[PDB]
Amino acid sequence: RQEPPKIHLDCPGRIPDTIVVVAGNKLRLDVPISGDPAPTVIWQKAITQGNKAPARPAPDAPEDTGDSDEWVFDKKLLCETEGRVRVETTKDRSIFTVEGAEKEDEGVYTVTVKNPVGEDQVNLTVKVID
Repeated sequence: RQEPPKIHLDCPGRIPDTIVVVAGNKLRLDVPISGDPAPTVIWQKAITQGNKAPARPAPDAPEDTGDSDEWVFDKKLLCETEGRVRVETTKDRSIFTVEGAEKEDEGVYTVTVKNPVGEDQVNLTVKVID
């Protein structure tokens, strides 16, 4: 009995989902969203490797090491550490402010907004500068 959730703000409906930091610096990200009063914007991460349905991308065997991820095995439940990353949802929007977004955080992310009326999704681009 509220408003339909959506990745929109007041008109252009364009959430600047872009978290950037200078490698080990205090970064703050603010993005307005729909939903009322407070929706559920979960900040998800994306490594664009190869999953979900099938796909026929371009054959570009890129030589590399392939060791950016790790063996988390179970599900990482401890997200916000004591002083590593702080992600909280404001009263009517999502905020991504982390003071340690290193190369391990760089890559791509997919934030999802949900509520009792509906749900939406979007991609967040990250970039750690030195």
